[PDB]
Order: sequence, then structure tokens, then C-alpha cells
Amino acid sequence: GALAALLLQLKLELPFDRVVTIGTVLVPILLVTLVFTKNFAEEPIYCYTPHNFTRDQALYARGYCWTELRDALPGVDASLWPSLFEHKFLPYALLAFAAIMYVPALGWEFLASTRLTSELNFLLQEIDNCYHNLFEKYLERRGRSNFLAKLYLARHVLILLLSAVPISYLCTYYATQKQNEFTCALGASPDPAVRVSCKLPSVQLQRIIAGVDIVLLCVMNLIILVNLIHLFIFRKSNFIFDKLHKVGIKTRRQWRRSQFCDINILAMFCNENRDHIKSLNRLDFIT
Amino acid sequence: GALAALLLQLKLELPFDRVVTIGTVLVPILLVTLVFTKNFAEEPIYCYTPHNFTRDQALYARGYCWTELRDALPGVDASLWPSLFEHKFLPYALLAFAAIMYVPALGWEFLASTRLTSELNFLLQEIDNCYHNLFEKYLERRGRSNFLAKLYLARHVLILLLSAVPISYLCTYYATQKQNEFTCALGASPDPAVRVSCKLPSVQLQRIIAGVDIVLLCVMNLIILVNLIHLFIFRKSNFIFDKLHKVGIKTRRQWRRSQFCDINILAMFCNENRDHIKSLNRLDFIT
Amino acid sequence: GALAALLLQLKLELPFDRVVTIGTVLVPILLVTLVFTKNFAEEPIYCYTPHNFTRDQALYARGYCWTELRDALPGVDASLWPSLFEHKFLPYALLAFAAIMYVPALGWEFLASTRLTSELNFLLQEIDNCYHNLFEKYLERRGRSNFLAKLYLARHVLILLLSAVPISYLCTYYATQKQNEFTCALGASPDPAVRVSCKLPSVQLQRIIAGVDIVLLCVMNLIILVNLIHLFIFRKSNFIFDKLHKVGIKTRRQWRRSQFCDINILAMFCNENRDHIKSLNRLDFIT
Amino acid sequence: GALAALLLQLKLELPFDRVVTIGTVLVPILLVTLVFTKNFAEEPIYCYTPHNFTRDQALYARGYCWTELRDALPGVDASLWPSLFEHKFLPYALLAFAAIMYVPALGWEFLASTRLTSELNFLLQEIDNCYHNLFEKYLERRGRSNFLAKLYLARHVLILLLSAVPISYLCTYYATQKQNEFTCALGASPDPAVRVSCKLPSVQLQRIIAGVDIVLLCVMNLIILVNLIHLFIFRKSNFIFDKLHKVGIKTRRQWRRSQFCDINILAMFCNENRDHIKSLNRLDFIT
Amino acid sequence: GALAALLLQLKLELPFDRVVTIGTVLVPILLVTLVFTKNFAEEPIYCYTPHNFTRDQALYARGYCWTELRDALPGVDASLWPSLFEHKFLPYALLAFAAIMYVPALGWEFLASTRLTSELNFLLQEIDNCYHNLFEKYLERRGRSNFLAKLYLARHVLILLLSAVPISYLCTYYATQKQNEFTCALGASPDPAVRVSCKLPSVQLQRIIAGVDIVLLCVMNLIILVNLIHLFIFRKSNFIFDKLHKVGIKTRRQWRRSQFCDINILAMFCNENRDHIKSLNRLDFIT
Amino acid sequence: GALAALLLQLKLELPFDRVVTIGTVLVPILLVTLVFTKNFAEEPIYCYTPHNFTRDQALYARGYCWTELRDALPGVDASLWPSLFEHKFLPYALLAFAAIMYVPALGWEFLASTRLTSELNFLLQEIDNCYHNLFEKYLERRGRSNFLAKLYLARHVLILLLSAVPISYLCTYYATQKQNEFTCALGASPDPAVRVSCKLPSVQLQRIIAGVDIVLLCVMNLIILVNLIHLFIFRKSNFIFDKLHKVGIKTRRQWRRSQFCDINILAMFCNENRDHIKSLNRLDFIT
Amino acid sequence: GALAALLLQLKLELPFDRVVTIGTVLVPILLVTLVFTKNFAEEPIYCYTPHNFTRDQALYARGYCWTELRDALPGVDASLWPSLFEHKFLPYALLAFAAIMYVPALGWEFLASTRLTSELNFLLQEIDNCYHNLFEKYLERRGRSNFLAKLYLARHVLILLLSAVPISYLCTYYATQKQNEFTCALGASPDPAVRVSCKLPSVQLQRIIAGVDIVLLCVMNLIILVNLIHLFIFRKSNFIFDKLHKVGIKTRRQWRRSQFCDINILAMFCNENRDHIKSLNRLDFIT
Repeated sequence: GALAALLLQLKLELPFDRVVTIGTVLVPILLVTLVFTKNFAEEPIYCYTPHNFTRDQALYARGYCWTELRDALPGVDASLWPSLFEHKFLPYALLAFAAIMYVPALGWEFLASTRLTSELNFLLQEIDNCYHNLFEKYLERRGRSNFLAKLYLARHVLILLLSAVPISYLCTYYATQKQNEFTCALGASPDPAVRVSCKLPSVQLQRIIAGVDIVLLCVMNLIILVNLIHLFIFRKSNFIFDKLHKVGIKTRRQWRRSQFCDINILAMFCNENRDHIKSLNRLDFIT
Repeated sequence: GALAALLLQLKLELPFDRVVTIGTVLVPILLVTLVFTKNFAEEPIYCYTPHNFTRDQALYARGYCWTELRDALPGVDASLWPSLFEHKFLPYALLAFAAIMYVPALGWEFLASTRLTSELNFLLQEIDNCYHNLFEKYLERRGRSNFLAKLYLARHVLILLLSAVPISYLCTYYATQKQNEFTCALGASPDPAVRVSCKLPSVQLQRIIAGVDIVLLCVMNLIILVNLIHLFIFRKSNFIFDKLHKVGIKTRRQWRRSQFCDINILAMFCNENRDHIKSLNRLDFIT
Repeated sequence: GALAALLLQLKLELPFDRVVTIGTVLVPILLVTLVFTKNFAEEPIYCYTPHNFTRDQALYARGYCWTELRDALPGVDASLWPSLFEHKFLPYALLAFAAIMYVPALGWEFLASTRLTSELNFLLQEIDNCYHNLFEKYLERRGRSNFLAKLYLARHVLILLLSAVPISYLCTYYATQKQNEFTCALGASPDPAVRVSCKLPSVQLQRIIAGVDIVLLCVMNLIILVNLIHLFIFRKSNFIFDKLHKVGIKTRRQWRRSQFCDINILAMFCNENRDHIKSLNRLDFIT
Repeated sequence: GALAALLLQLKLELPFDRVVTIGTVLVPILLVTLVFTKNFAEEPIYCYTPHNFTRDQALYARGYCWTELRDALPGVDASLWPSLFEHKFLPYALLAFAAIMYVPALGWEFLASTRLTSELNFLLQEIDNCYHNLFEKYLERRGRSNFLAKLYLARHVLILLLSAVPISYLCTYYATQKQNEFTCALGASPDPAVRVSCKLPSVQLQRIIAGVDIVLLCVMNLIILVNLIHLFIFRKSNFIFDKLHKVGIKTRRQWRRSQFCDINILAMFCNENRDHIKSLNRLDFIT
Repeated sequence: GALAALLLQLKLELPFDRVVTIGTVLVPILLVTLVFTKNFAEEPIYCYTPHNFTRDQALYARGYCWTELRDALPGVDASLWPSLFEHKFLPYALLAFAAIMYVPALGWEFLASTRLTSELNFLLQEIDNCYHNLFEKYLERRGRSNFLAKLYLARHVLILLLSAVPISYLCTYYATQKQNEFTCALGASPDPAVRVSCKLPSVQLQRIIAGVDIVLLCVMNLIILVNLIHLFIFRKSNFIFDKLHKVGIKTRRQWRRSQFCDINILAMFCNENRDHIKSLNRLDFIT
Repeated sequence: GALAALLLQLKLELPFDRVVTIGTVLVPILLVTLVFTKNFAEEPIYCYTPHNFTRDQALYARGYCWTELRDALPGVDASLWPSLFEHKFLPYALLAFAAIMYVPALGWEFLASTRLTSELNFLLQEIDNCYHNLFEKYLERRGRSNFLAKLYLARHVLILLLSAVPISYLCTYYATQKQNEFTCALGASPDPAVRVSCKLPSVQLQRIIAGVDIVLLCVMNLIILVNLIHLFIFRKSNFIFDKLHKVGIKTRRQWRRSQFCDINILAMFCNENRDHIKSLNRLDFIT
Repeated sequence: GALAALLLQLKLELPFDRVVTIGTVLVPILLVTLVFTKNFAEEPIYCYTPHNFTRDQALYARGYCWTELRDALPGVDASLWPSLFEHKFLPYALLAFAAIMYVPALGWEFLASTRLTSELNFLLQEIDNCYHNLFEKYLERRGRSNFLAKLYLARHVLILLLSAVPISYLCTYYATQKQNEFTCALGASPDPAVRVSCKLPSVQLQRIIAGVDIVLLCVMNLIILVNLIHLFIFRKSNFIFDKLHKVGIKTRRQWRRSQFCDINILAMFCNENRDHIKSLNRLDFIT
């Protein structure tokens, strides 16, 4: 059994989950690191300075106007001056969104690690016996359990619910703030405050990234809905039933009565692991 | 036994412990490293300088006002000037809190490494024999021991007690330190001391981090309490008893008389390692 | 079976796919990283400054004229001033093009991982028996399937369709914009706006890279078309039929009627994996 | 014996030694590296400069006042000026203290590597035989050797003696130096020496580190003393004697006549390696 | 067969190919990286500046005269001003020329990875049979094939053809351009253009590297020609025919008629893998 | 023999050699790297500059006074001016001393790699036979060879001889070079040479390192001498003779007639590898 | 044969070759990297500057005088001005010398890889048979081959011939150029050329390195000559003949007639691989 031992690793992750993970979590991290690399290659703020100022006072003006980040208008008190804090706060939101989106994929394993592996191992061992009524009675008990169905459905729906947060915040940022210049007003005269106008060269790129992320995240939300409806309603085929050719009449009406059956979920992992069963081709040609 | 030897590793850590560790220790390290990366990308302090000063005197003024970090008020002596030391000392507190929270996880292993492994190995070896009165007398002696219960309870209750320190310090920091500008007063005239006002651009981000960490640490404190009560009081089921179908009358009343039973802790570990026993499915279908 | 177990890995990617991948995806990444390395070794913009300006105002002028990146002309309002944004936006387009071109290679595996491996394993196991009528009837069912053919054609035809985007954008950039100098006009006089003329030293190299990429990507588009026509139309030879020497007359007219047959794709993989069969040389010399 | 060969690594380090090492050696290295990281993020010394000085003379003044590091007072000659050298020399003392504390742990292995392993292997091999008078006479000779006891006691007592150096120096430093400003007086007039006052921004953090290390190192000194007395005086139980159930009366008097017995040290090692013996549970239930 | 399995790797690359690769491809990469390391340790251009210029105008002058890289002469219009472009472009051309020459090594592997290693196993296996007429007729069919000869010849001749590009370009660069100074003329007067003379300190080292690479690449071109003629024409010896001692007269005339035989190429590979056959020494001493 | 194969590694290095290596070679490398890290964290030389000097002339003065490193005195010609080259040349001396001290340890292996291993393997194989007159006559021939003794003695004495160089140079450096200030005199007047006084802030730490290294290297010299005398003169016990209990009278008087015996060296190696013989404990209890 | 398979690696490199390589090739690389590390930690050239020069012209002057690197003298035209190019060109010469010296060691393997291993394996296999006339006649044929002798001599003599280049260039550099100052004369007056005096602080260390390399390389040249004469002329002993005790009278005078025997080279290799033969000690004691 050296060959079996060397290839004893069993796939426990459907390709659809991998596609969803790649399309949802991995790409935003790459975009965030690209934005960070671009942002740490230039000075943060560029703006003007009167003639009388020395170098140190100019440095203080730049630092203060970057730290405060508050606009000003003529004839209006400071109680109504607009702010631009999210222009500086944006990337950390995406950094947190990556993890909050990744949580469910890690959550599923802690519940599906062992039981599914044991059941799959037992079924694959049993397939050898049927090549030539312990198994017949097993389907009756196993086919009325709906624990796996009640868990697989829960994982997918939670992704849809958690997707309302990132889209809502990005949608209200893309079409709300377009300002790029403001009149910073530092108040101090330790020899009538002076006024400067400053520019933010960190906005023409973050605008584009916030637009691509909306489209990419919305497509993944739609593709989940179409697969879920088709899977549990329209599909009336089971892989295990086709390759067995010996099923009792007592299991006929049960299968088309309710689709919330354990054997429905178990049918996929056997299909995706058809390599490990060596009697598939020989048995298929018999019929 | 090549297949068994290749997979001879036995799980020893419960999933709940892993969840608690991830939710308690790992995240604050990431937040601290993010804060450090942000903080080491700018100057420490920006502030003003009179016209007569040269460059070196301005540099000395900046350094002295950063090092002293003391406020000033008119008409008040130096004996009552407020300080702002937390704004400089904050991150190391979190750095120490990470380790002081991580200690119990290391402490558990040094006491539970070997005995639990040996007992589990003996039990899993015995399960083969019961498929077809050493075990009958074994439960009488083993069921009256309470060493594991007296240790598992101690590990969880210690986390709750140690959680009073980090929360108490962070709560009083959130609602007390709100100042951002002060009038530093350096006293020296080696040709009536001059006065400058300085700004700290390292406070608008540390405020937010100190708020998220409170909520995250408080939720994990509550989730521990609910699980402890349910496991040791309300749950009246043992995994080993259900899959054996052979229990003496004498051991029946001892099970519900007290809950501090050694078999109770052993029951959970066997459930999470049900893969290693190959007679589970065959024996379950018998009943 | 230690020797077989050690060399249990089976080749799954055809050499043509590897050649296409190397010629399409890998090289643009190297060109992009070379461009980035060259571009991050100098200042972004070089230009002039009047005599009255101090240092800080000159720095502000440089930064503002780099950020705006807008031309100016005499006697024309600002509503018709040309822009040069792609000179700054170019490399990220190639960075995205690399991945959007690489997608189909990753897409192929998720569908061709298991079934092809199982079929190849069964055929290689069986080929020992033919050395000395399940196989005779096997070609009847297998030879009328066309799933693999309907998938292999889809992968190649999708590369050609996706090649219209990168070619169109690069073609309209190489021979449209050749400007290198412009008269930036910053408007502010907080003591009649001053005017400066600036130079972009990041255009003489990106022009050459955009030319080589056009030729390299166009050649791979042509080489795919010639191979597709030859493989499915002109080639009238099958590897298995040549080395079997026992085929019924029923499979003769079927093979010469339609080329959209499943064994045609399976023939190539067996030929490239002729090492794993040890009866090839002995059987070939028999005829 | 593949399973035995794969797990042939026998534990040789007691958990108490690991706890002492972690509590004594590892933590000071982390504190030292934290101090170094903090210290290499700022200029070494900040201080003032008269108006007539140019830039180069100011740089020389800073460097000279940092290098000399000597105080000054009015009306007192240079023969009585206080110094502050250890403020600069502190971290290397801790760096050396780490290694000088770590020496004994490395020293013990070179003497305890082989003999203990050989005797433990012999005992573990023999335990199989006793399941069903070489061993009876073996304890007579082995029980009268005190080499291991004479070595284990020496290792622990040496740690206590070596702990007088690091505590004495740190304790006498925490409460002798609170100065932070001094009046550096550089003497040179290459056109009545000028005087400047300088500040050291590397003292408010090294004070706290030198306080924590005192408490942490002192607690580990106390915990060693309590364990040594309990193990060699109060404890009147041997693991090997309890699990044998076949012992002679001749060894009874020698058991509590003297505690410097070889089997006493071997008793702990067998207890912590109870996994490697498979007859423990079966033999224990017999009594 | 553990010893055979452990040493199952078969050499499939003649030493001559390794020598050619090392002498042709590897060295230019080292020279290019040395040139890059030297060139990225100094400023690109040094030159003069009039007295009235400030710092920013001098920086613009340096940058503009580096970017334009155009000479100037008195009394001649700008349409005939000589250029010095390739002084900035040489290293990238060297990298491209070092990377292009790697195609044949990859092509040979792609075209002969499998067939040679599949065919050689039969010859290595049959040695046991010949120790004590399948092989007699085997050489008749195998000795009349010329596919391998038609491929080995193509690989070597293709190296010679692609070697005419690097030699032609480097030869016309070593003895054409020796200029080192020029009179850059920037035209702009935002208050009769000023004139400066600039120096390129990146030409005295690239001259030497372009000379060594000519000699090294030319020698490898000659050594290939002499080996090709000797192997296919003058050499009248076959390794297999010397170690078999049983060949028919039919195979005699054909071997000396045409040298374009598959057995000729297979002779060298068997000679370099004489270790894997253990009957060589015993059979050799028989004759 | 899987267990023997897994642990087939035989120790071929006495612990004393490891202790000497750690105490002699490893520590100076750590001290040198610490000195280098300290030395590359500050400017090399600090000193004064007259008022009329500009920045570039001050930089030239610093560079010249650092390069020349020559003192000056009033009324004395340049032929008698003292030098201070050691303060700049010191670390490379230690860097070379490390290797010149490490040479013998590498040298011994090239001569003791194979013969000792083979003879030890033969002896360990033989020990099995003696459990139940080839060996009786073996000691007669083996006991009259002194090759191993003539080599082990030579390795240790060469260490003592090579220790005269590093100690002699360091001792004369500690008590001779104490200067820290000098009056550099650069001679040039391209408008009576000016004079400056410079300070070297790289001497207060290299003095302490040169003191610790003297004590550490001297103690290791003494510990070698005491062990050499004890091993070859006072010790009158052999491990192989004690555990054999069967030696002829002919081998008795030759044992203490001369101590330059091969079995004397082999006695130590067998003792350190007592684990590999499993009959030690059983045979020892027999007597 | 698991033990033999695990230790199937046969030594092929003689210790003398390893000593020559480590003494010739490895050390110069370390010296070159030390020189590079020293040279890349300071400014390249320190040079003076008149009072009227601005900052940018001073920056130009240093670079121009460093690039030209040409001396000047009064009353002599530029046609006879000495140069100092090797002061800048030195390290690359050593970098190339390392590789040109390393070539032969890599060259020898491509010719000695296979046949030596095959012959050694056959002989070691044969040694088993002689423990109890194919081998008798083998020495007659093998003893008259001189291919290995004609190759081993060629490898060593080529090292001596290639040693004439590095020594000749270094000897003519140590005692030819000792200049350290020169009067650079930049000619340009774009408002009678000015003159400055420069300095090269990269000469006092390259002088010492060029002195050590002469001695180290010359000693290794002498040690090769003495070993070559002793091995092939004076030594009249063969290891294989001593341990066989069975040589014909025909084989006696041939060995003492000519020393260019293939068995002579093979004898040394067997001596260093005496571990792999287990009958060495048993056979040696027989005589």
C-alpha cells in the first residue's frame, strides 16, 4: 500500500470555493499593496509659502496643514468647515475588509474538517464491496439527515449578507467627494493669520481603485445566486445513484420529495475524487 | 502499518482554544505593527519658530520640546503643569499585553503534553477489543478522578481574571487624553524665555485603535462565560457512552451525581479524533 | 513497485501550452519590472524657475506642475487644453494585462485536473493486457464523445478574442502622442500668474517597450491559428491506432468522418507519456 | 519497528529547566533589542548654540560635547567634575549578562548527554521483562551511586551564585543617577571658552527597563529555592517503586536513610517519559 | 532495487553543451550586473554652471542636458547635430543579447526530453540478454533512421547564425564613438541662450567590457566548427560496436557509407552513462 | 537494521575540542561585529573650523585630517611627528586572528576523518563477539603503534605556540596608545598654513574590547596545559581494559611502561560512544 | 542493503586538491569583498576649492578631477602628464584572477566524473572475491594504461603556468606607484584656468592587500612542486599491493621500471576510501 500511502491526501475543498476565494479576497490585497507602494514614493502634500517665511516656518506650515486637514471659507465660522479625513483614512478600510471577507472560509474548516473526511473514507472503502444488506440499510438512515445541508447553505448566504458593508461605503465615496484644493488657514502670530492654498497628490489614483473594486465585488455576488438556485432545485441527478445500479424502490420517492438531503452534498466529493476509486471505468462499461 | 505511521500525529488542541487564541493574541500584534509602520513614516513633531532663530537653535527647540513633553499655563508655577506621557508610551503597553495574555496557552502544554496522549492512545487501542472485565473495572477507577477537570477549569478562569488589567487602562485612556496642542516653554537665554506652541501628529490614529481593541477583547470575555456553564451543567450526554452500548448499572448514577468527572473531559477529545477509529460507522449502524 | 511509486507523477501540460505561456505572460512581467527599476532611479520632473522664487516656492511649483499634468496654449481658454495622463498611467495597464492574459491557463486546470488523469491511468493500466472484448467495445462508447474536444477548442479560441484589447490600446498610443515639453501655468499670486516650461524624462524608454510588446504579442496570435487548422483537419493519424494493430472495421469510417472525437485528444497525451509504457519498443518491432 | 524508529527521540530536558531558561535568558534579549530599536531612531544629543557660530562649528560642538560627556560647575576645577559614562555604556552590560547567565544550561548537556540516555534506554528495555534476579541486584549497586545527585544540585546552586552580579549593578544604578542636563564647556578659541547646556533624550526609557528586569530576575531566584528543598527533603515517593509491585525489604532502609540517591533523579525522567512504555496502564489496574 | 531507485536519475546532457552554455550565456550576465553595480554608485552627469544661476536652475540645467543628450557646434543648425544616444542604452542591449541566446537550450529539452530517455532504457536493459534475434533485426530498422541526427545538427548550426547579431553591433560600437565631452545648449530665458559643457563619467568602463565580450564570444564560435567536422566525418568508431563483439556483415557497409545514422548519436550517450551497466568491465576483459 | 541506519552517525569530536573552539574562535567574531556595528553609526572625525572657511573647504579639511592622521608639534620638523595608525587599523587584525586561530581545528579533520572511523567501527563490531584469539593478538600489534598519539599531541601544542602573536600585539597596544587629541596642520594657501585640533570618537570602546580579549585568551591557554599533563601522566586507567575482564599477562607490563600508546587515545573515544554498545550494562553487572 | 544505500556517496576529491583550492581561490574573494566594503563607506576623493566658487561649481570640480584622473606639472605640455588609472582599476583585476585561477578545478571534473567511479566500484566489488584468474590477468592490461597519469600531471602543471600572470602584475604595482597627491588642472573659464590640489583616500589599504596576496600565492606555488616530485619518483609503495599478498613475478619488475602506471593513481584513491571495505582489518592481521 505504498502507492496509496504516498497519495493519501484527500481533496476537501470544492473548486467553486477556491474560485470565490480568489475572486473575493486575494485581489484586494494586491490592489492595497500597489496603492501603498505608489503612496510611499512621494511627499504627502505640496503647497505654497509667502516670501517672508523662513525654512522652518514653511516646514511647520506644511505639517500643520497636513495634520489638521480642514477646509476654510470666507465669511463662515469654523463650526461649518468641511473635512476630508477619509482621503487619508481610505486604505485601512480595505485592509480590514479583506479579513472580514476572509473570515467565513476559515470558519467552515473548523466544523467540516473531520466528519466529512471520515464519512468519505468509509464510503470509498464500501465501494469495493459493491463491485462483486449493510449498505442498503445505511442509505435509509443517512438519507434523512440534513446537517451538512444546513451548514453548506449557511456558509454561502452569510457571504451575501456581509457584502452589504463594503459596497455601501465605497458607493457613497466614489460620487460624493471630488475636491482637490482647499485654503488652509493656520492661526498664529508670535512675531491677522496668514492663508495658504494646498494640493493633495494622492487622490487621482485612489478614485480609480475604488471603482474597479465595486464591479469586481458585485459580479461575485451575482454568480453565487444563480448557482444556489440551480443546485438545490433544478438539478435532479445524483452521482452515487448512477454508478451503483442497485437501489431499492423505497428510496425513490424520498429523493424527489425533499432536496435537503445529506447524500446530495456527499455526491459531489465522490465525483470530485473519482480517481481514488479504480472500479469506475469497469463498472460504467457494464451498463 | 505504514499508513498509520505516516499519520501518527494526534490532535491535542481543541478548536475552541484555537479560536480564543486567534481572537485574543494574534490580532493585537497586527494592529501594533500597523501602528509602528505608520508612526515611522513621518517626523515626530511639527511646530513654529521665531524669526531671529537660526537653524541649529530651531532644531534644539524641536528636540527639547519633544523630550520634555510638558504643558504650560499663564500665572501657574511649574509644579502643576500637566503631562502627556501616554501619547509616547502607548504602543509598548500593547506589546507587553500580547505576551501577558499569551502566557496561559504556553502554560497548558507543559502540564497536558504527555498524560493525555498516553491515556488517549490506550483508549483508542482498547476500542478495537470492544468490537467483538478490564474495561468494566477501569471506568470505576477512572470515573472518580477529577485531575483534568480541576485543570481545564483553572485555565479558562485565569483568562477572565487577567483581562481586568488591559481593559481598565485602555478605558481610562480613551476618555481622558484629548489634548493636541500645548505651549512649550524652553528656558534659556545664552546670548525672558521664548515660548512656542507645538502639535502632535500621532494622536488621531492611536485613538481609533484603542477603541476597536476594547470591543474585540470584551466580546471574547463574554463568549467564554456562556460556554463554561453549558458544558459543565446543562449538557447531559457523553460521546463514549453512546457508541459503546455497554454500561454497568453502578456507573449510571455516578454520571449524573457529579460533573467533575475525568471521563467528561476525555469524551470531548475522542469525538474530535473519531477519524482514527475505523469501527465507528459499522458499530453505529448496528443499533 | 518502489520505482513506479517514486516516478508516479504524470505529465499533464502539453509543451505547446508551456511555449504559449512563456511567450505571452512571463516576458511582459520582466519588461514591466525593468521599466519600474529604471523609473525609480531619478526625479520625476525637471524644469525651470524664475529668479525671485525661493526654495519652497520652487518645490511647490514642481509638485503642482507634476500633479496637474495639463498643457497650456496662448489665446485659448482652459476648456481645450490637452492632457498627458497616460504617460503617467501606462505601466499599470501592462500589469493588469499580464493577469488578464494569464487567466485561461489557470482556468483549464480546474476542469481538466481529474477526468483526464483517471482516463490516462486506466488506459496505461489496460495497455499491459493487450500485449498478450471490453476494449473492443470501449472505443464505441468513448469514440462518440466530444466533451474534451469541445473544451480544448474553447481554451485556444478564447486567447485570440482576449488579444484584441491589449493590441488596440498599444497601437493607438505608439503613434498618437509624441509630445515631450509643455508650458505649465500655475495660477496664484498671494504676495498675472507666472509660467514655466517643463520636461518629462520618462518618455524615451516607454516608447520602445510599447513597440517590442506589439510584435511579440502579434506573432503568438498567428502561430496559434496555423496549428489549430492543421491538428483538426490535415492530420489523419492516431498514435493508439498505429501501435495497437487490432481494430475493427466499424471504427474505420467513424474516424475518417468527423475529427471532433474524444480519442483524438487522448492520443496526444499517450504519445507524450510513452516512457511509462515498457512494451512500446517490443511491440513496435513485431510489425 | 517503524513506529518506534520514527518516534525514537527521547525527551532529555525537564520542563522546569525550560521554564527557568525562558524566564531568565530569552526575555532580556527581547528588551535589549527593543531598546536598540528605540535608540537608533533619533539623534543622540540635542542642545543649544550661540548666534555667531556657523554650521560646522555647531556640529563640532555637538560632537565634542557628546564624546567627552563631562559635567562642569562654577568655581570648581576639572579634577572633581562628575561623569555620566554608564548612561552611554548601559546596553552592552545587559548583552553580556544574557550570555553569562546562559552558560550553565549549555554546560550541563556536555556532561549529561550520553550516560543518562544509556541508562534510560536500558531501563525502558527492561520494563518489558518485568511484565511477566538481575534487576533485584541492580538496585543494590545503582542505589549507592550519588554522581547524578552531586551534579544536578551543582547546576542549580551555580545559578543562584551567578545572580549576585547582575542584580547588584542594576540596583545601584536605578537609584544613583537622575541627572538629565549638564553644562558642557568646550575649551578652544582659534579665531574665554564658550559654554553650552545639553540634553540627553535617551534616559527616560532605560530607567523603566532597568526596573522591570530587577523584579523579573528576583522572582526566578526565589522559585528555585523553594523547589530544591521540596524535591530533596519533603517528597517521600518514587515513581519507579510504585509501578513495580515487586521490591525487596533490603532496599527499604536505604530508601529514606539518604536522599542523595541515583534512582531519585532517574525517577523524574521515567515519569515524564511514561508514553514510551505501553504496559503502564495494564499494570496499574492490576493493583 | 533500492540502490537503482535511489540513483534512477539519468544524465541527458553532454558535457560539451554545458561548456558552451557556461562560456556563452552565464558570463555576460555577470558582466552586466557588475556594470550595473558600478553605474548605480555615482551621479549620472557632472558639469559647469555660470555664476548668476541659483540652485534650482542649475538642477534643471543638469537634468535637461542629461535628458536631451545632444551635441552642438558653432555655425551649424540643429538639424545636423550629432547624438550620443547608445551611451545610455548599452546595458539594456547587453541584457537582451544575453537573454536571446538561451532559446536553443530550451528547444532541445522540449524536443527531446521524452523520446531519448524512453529509447535508452531498452538498450540499457538488453545488456543482460547479450551477456549470455530481437536485437539482430533491431539495428537494421534503428540504424536507418536519421531523425536525431537531423536535430542535433540543427541545434549547433542555429547557434552560429544568431551569433552574427551581437558581434556586428559591438564591433561597430568599439571603434566608432570615442567622444566624452560636448557643449550642451539649453534654450530658454524666462527672466541669447546660455551654453554649458558637460562630462560623462560612464564611458571609460563600458569600453573595456565591450572589448572582452567580443573575444570571448568569438572563440566559442570557432570551437564549435572544429568539433562538428571531426565528430561527423573523421571519427570512425562506435562505442556499442566495440562492446558487443557480435555484429553481422550486413551492418558493416552501411556504417561506413553514411554517417547520418541514429546509432551514431546514441553511441555518445551510452559512453557517458557507462556507470549504469555493470557488465562492461567483465565483458571487456573477455576479448 | 532501520534503527541502526537512522542513528548511523558516529561522534568524531571530543567535547574538550568543542569547548576550546567556542572559547577561542567564536567569541572574538561576535566582539568584532559589535565593534563594527558601533563604528558604522556615527561620523568618523569631529573637529573645528575657522570663521572664514566655507563649507567645501571645511569638508576638505576634515577629509585631509582624517586621511593623513599625523600629529604635529611646535618647533619640531615633520620628520619626528608621531602617528596613530593603530586606531584605524585595529579591527582587521582581530578579523585575521580569528582565522589564523581557527586553522588547526580544520586541519585535524583532513587527517583524522577516515582511519579512526574505520578502526572504531571494527572495534564496536568486535565487542559483540566478546560477549560470549584474533583480538588477543590484535592488541599486541595495535598497542605498539604511536601514530595517533603523535598527532593528538601535535594539535594541542601548536595552539599554544600560535598564541604568542595575538597576545603580544594587544598587550603593547593597551599601555602605549592613550592619545585622543592632536593638532592637524594642513598646508595649502591657494587664495602661513592654518591649524586645527581634531578629536577621535572611536577610541573609548576599542580600549575595553582589547582588555577583555586578553583575559579570555589567556585563561584558555592555561586550561590546556593542565589537562595535557593529567591525561598522559597521572591517569592510570583504561576504559577498554576495565570492561573486558580478559587481558593477558603479556599486555600488563607494556601498559604502564610507556604512555604513548594507541589504545590510550582510543580509550576516550569508546567511552564517549558507550551508547552504541548495548551489552555494557549487562556485562558490567556480571563482575 | 539499506546501510550501503544510505552511505552510497563515494569520495572523489583528494584532500590535497581541497587544500590547494581553499588556499588559492577562496581567500582572495574574501579580501576583495573586504576591500569593497571599506571602499563603499566614504567619499571617493577629497579636493580643495577657491573662495569665489559657488556650491555647484565645487561639485563639478571634484567629479571632473575624479573622472580625468590626470596629473599636471609646470612647464610641461599635456603630452607627458602621468596617469593613475590602476589606482581606480585595481579590484576588478583580482575579481577576474579568482575565476581564471578557479577554472582548472571545474575543468578536471568533466573528464574524471565517470570512469574513475566505475573502475573504483568494480575494484571494491572485487575485493570481496579475493577474501577467500580474472583479476590476475586484469593487472597486466590495466597496469600498462597511462591515461589517468597523463591527466593528473596535466592538471597540476597548468596551475603553475597560470600563476605567472597574477604575480607579475602585482609585483610591478607594489614598488612602482607611491603617489598620493596631484595638482589637477581643470580648463574652462565661461564667466587662465584655475588649479586645485586633490587627495585620494583609497590607497593606504590597497597597498597592504597587494602585499599579502603575493606571499600567500607564492607559497602555494612551492608546495605543489615538492609534492609532485615525491609522489612520482621517491615513493616506491603501493597500497593495493600491500593488502593483497598475491602478485605475480611478472608484475614485479614492471612496477619498478616506470612510474607512469594507471594503478599508481588508483592506489591513492583506494587508501582514502578504506572505510567502504570491511575485510581490511581482518586481512591485515593475517600477515
